Amino acid sequence: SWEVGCGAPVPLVKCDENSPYRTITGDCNNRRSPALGAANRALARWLPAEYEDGLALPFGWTQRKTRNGFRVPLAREVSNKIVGYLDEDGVLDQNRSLLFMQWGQIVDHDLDFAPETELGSNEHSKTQCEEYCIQGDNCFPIMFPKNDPKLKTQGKCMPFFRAGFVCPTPPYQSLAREQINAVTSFLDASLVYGSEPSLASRLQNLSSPLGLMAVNQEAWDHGLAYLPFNNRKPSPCEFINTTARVPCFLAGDFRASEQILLATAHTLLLREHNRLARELKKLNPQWDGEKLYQEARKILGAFVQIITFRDYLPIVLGSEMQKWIPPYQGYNNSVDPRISNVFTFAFRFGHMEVPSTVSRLDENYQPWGPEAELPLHTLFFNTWRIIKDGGIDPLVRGLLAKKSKLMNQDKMVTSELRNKLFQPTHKIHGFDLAAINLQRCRDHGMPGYNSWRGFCGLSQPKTLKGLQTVLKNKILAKKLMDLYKTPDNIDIWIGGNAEPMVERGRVGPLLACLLGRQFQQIRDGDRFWWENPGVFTEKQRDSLQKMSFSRLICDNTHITKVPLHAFQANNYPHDFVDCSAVDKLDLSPWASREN
Ligand code: HEM
Ligand SMILES: *[C@@H]1O[C@H](CO)[C@@H](O[C@@H]2O[C@H](CO)[C@@H](O[C@H]3O[C@H](CO)[C@@H](O)[C@H](O)[C@@H]3O)[C@H](O)[C@H]2NC(C)=O)[C@H](O)[C@H]1NC(C)=O
Ligand SMILES: *[C@@H]1O[C@H](CO)[C@@H](O[C@@H]2O[C@H](CO)[C@@H](O[C@H]3O[C@H](CO)[C@@H](O)[C@H](O)[C@@H]3O)[C@H](O)[C@H]2NC(C)=O)[C@H](O)[C@H]1NC(C)=O
Ligand SMILES: *[C@@H]1O[C@H](CO)[C@@H](O[C@@H]2O[C@H](CO)[C@@H](O)[C@H](O)[C@H]2NC(C)=O)[C@H](O)[C@H]1NC(C)=O
Ligand SMILES: *[C@@H]1O[C@H](CO)[C@@H](O[C@@H]2O[C@H](CO)[C@@H](O)[C@H](O)[C@H]2NC(C)=O)[C@H](O)[C@H]1NC(C)=O
Ligand SMILES: [Ca+2]
Repeated sequence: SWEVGCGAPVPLVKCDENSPYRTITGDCNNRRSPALGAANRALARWLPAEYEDGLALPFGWTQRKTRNGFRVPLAREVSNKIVGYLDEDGVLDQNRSLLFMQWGQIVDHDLDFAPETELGSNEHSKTQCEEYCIQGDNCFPIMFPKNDPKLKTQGKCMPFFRAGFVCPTPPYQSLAREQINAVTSFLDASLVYGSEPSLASRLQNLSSPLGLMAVNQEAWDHGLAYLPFNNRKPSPCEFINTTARVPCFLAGDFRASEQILLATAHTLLLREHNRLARELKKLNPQWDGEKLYQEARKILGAFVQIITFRDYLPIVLGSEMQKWIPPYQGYNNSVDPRISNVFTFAFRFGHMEVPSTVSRLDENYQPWGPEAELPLHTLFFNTWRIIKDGGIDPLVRGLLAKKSKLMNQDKMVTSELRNKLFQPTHKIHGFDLAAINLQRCRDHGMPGYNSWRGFCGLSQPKTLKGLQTVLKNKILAKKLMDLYKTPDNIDIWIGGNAEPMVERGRVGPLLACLLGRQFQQIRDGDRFWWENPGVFTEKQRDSLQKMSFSRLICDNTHITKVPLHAFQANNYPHDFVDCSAVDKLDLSPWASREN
């Protein structure tokens, strides 16, 4: 017995079989088991879920049931006590560009999404939850602690709605609650093309057979493209400045306009597609609307994979890279490519990497104008700033010249995300990403810190002093222990991120294991991995290794000076070489001789 069946509410179709192109939904990747890795199926479970009532109610819900004989602390008090700080000076990561943070978020959005539950295209629950903090059904309010300033000016709580879950929607039972992943598990650039057939089509330029992706028709950027605007009303990017009224952008992933430096990357990517498609059409003039589309689309997914495995992972895992992700050896059809529920929390380490301001630089990399640097919190759902204040360039240069925040145990998440986050549904810039992350662990039913330590074959501290040694911090260890009473109860997000960093890495032992594990699996489990023999020819592969994030900027914006290594901290102008000195992608191996 297994319950095996539940293959209900999800998009299904026919396996094109032998087709050299991925499906949009990720179906048909694994032949013997066609729905592994597909958008709209449950997050995988590496360990059984731990819910309050065994089946679905999160810990903290019933105000009188303990977890291990103890009351779990309030998300927001774990925030106020451990995650907060006030001094931004000293905080910058001395050897990582602001693009280090930015790439983690693009990869993240390619791999996982647990959407909120709706049940109201009008309903008093999307307002009985915000107005009265009444816990009930999918309303699971983040209550304020006594002494939280936010009591004085905001209300009794921050509203929060539980995540969606497989099988039906309505009030549900039987099995443990399993959250949905609305995105494909494969590094396949789903964030650019969509994970659904319908959204995928809307995105395309289908008025002409050049296989181009739709581009905004209302605004231009020095004759270079922007993403289309969204039909969607109401529109939070609009609500952010009623005078400007500039809507959010339409991309293959819905979160694209969360912040300005993420809308920027989306737009460098769309631009890469269209570029690829024109170039390809020149070489092979008989190719197709569809054929141009898929071929450019296959080059792009190779891109996201190569920069990810070659440039970004080696510097997150550090010395632990070799031990979790060994060198590639071929597609293994038994490896399970599905993104695990815990990964979507482990991958939240990047939160502690976001700094507090965003800069715009002019052509010599000098402060563009008088209001160059801005508080991150005015940039949530802000598109009016790209469109009406210089477009993309001034904002890509800041990504190469400025630095990510460094995780630090006494400074974890800047207040910009911690006190001032705009959620695209509600009205204020007053949410807290840290508390939300914690409340979210609980909703998704996560095993505690020791469970995962156990999982990764690392010691499990049971006492103050043990916790002190693992964390190599006396004080942090003391706060955690005062809020939680036992390490067994420490939520994985805050435990994972509290560990000191492995050598040359930017996460700890627990985090290197869960990430390292996930990445090995999605590479080993992907029939379309770029080095998978028979997916690109040997000469195409040789061409694809020369790609770099720098080139991408050269070919797609008017920046003429860039770093060679783009994730490392780089000083202008010593570290900046001219575009000409940067290897170009040689598209000639994609030539198709008819006779
Ligand atoms: C604003 C937000 C960011 C930048 C200023 C930001 C950044 C990151 C980075 C750098 C990540 C990894 C390197 C990363 C991972 C994931 N985040 Fe994201 N994030 C901002 C805002 C949010 C919000 C709001 C959420 C949702 C919180 C919730 O639980 O409802 C959020 C989530 C995630 C996430 C989980 C995705 C999923 O599977 O649902 C990451 C892996 N971020 N962020
Ligand atoms: C800032 O971080 C840089 C990130 O890698 C680092 O430079 C890199 O140092 C590592 C070893 O710590 C080396 O790893 C490389 O080894 C050779 C390149 O010579 C390659 O064959 C490997 O695949 C791998 O890339 C490199 O020597 C170097 N890598 C790069 C990309 O240049 C700097 O040392 C850091 N700066 C400081 C002072 O901390
Ligand atoms: C709402 O969005 C508006 C932009 O679409 C923005 O107003 C704009 O911003 C500044 C003023 O702060 C102006 O920039 C400069 O414009 C002219 C040059 O042509 C100068 O002479 C001015 O002195 C000024 O420095 C924009 O022109 C201005 N535009 C309009 C129509 O008001 C608002 O700032 C946004 N408000 C919020 C709350 O974010
Ligand atoms: C779809 O593609 C066509 C072909 O590129 C676009 O039409 C061109 O767009 C630009 C900007 O308006 C102009 O040079 C011409 O108006 C068009 N040129 C040709 C060859 O006709 C069209 O804008 C694209 N549509 C969308 C929605 O992005
Ligand atoms: C592909 O990976 C699978 C999945 O882990 C491997 O299957 C294992 O086979 C080994 C022998 O090498 C056994 O020790 C394990 O108990 C098996 N585990 C599972 C989960 O099946 C397998 O090693 C790999 N196959 C190839 C040819 O690389
Ligand atoms: Ca994907």
